[PDB]
Amino acid sequence: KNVVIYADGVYDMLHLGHMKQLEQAKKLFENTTLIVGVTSDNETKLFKGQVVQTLEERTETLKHIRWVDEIISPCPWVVTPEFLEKYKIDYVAHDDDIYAWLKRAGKFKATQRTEGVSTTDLIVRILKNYED
Amino acid sequence: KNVVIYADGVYDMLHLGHMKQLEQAKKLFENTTLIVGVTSDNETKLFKGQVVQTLEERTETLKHIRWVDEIISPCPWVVTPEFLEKYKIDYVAHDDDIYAWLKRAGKFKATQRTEGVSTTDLIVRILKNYED
Repeated sequence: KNVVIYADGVYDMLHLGHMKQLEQAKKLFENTTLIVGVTSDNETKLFKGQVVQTLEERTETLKHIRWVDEIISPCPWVVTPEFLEKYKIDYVAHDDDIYAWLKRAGKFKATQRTEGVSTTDLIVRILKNYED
Repeated sequence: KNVVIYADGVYDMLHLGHMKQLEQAKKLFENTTLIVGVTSDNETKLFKGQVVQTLEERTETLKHIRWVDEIISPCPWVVTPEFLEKYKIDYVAHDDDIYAWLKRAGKFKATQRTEGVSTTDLIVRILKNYED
């Protein structure tokens, strides 16, 4: 009855938006194991952009999140069919191309982001108290 | 066999230091219920200092932390003996006066902070990439 969900990301400077996302994947089914993949420093900087925390910092934080059952850190950047078989992964969970092959196979479950709850956005708020 | 631990705080802009603290209180004994008290906006601003997030924002985040069993939000600012009886609290967990009465009663368990892992400190890091 148990379903293995896989969600990867940079998880840089984790915030309420990341957590609602992980909650969502976790509760995709009654009985799940959530595996989270944490992208590597060099690959994030190389393909995405600057990263603020190290793999170790981003990985030690995830460990405290209720919804997170297992962590793969670092995780590969691109998900392959072998990766799925190797880890017995039933669904990949991600926001919504590079995921078409997963949707063709019935193996893609979309999750949604939540605008606003971002760390960055809070520095702003700290700053209004000294608006010119 | 189960022990009720109570830890309160502002929990403003939650970081790895808050989480290791909550982990610590939670694992004070084999069988615990961790109750967390989240201080109110006006009382924090009034006694401590500026707070960045609202009670609601600080409270919705705690809800995603593995170690957190129950939340009292808002919680009173000063812990009283009645509060303990009302909630059947066995130990108050806090870093290390206003807690002497608790230590006299065997009811105070100290927890430690972790310097460095602070949000603030990370804005700094983001800023070195543009050092003059």
